[PDB]
Amino acid sequence: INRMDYVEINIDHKFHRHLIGKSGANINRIKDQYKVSVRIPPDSEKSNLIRIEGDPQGVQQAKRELLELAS
Repeated sequence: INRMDYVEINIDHKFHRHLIGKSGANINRIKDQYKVSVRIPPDSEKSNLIRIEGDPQGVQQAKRELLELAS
């Protein structure tokens, strides 16, 4: 019960690098701000897809927040 909720955002453009910033930082901003687990998967070819997983609404909030703001 409770487990951990996850979701993948269909990304493509240079979102990862932009998000991770220098060497990955934003991933922590949300992971802490939204108490979620946002991770940027490297090595891409055709399409991109970030992995987001948390528990409370935070995971779904940060998820949609990225797909929209993608800050």
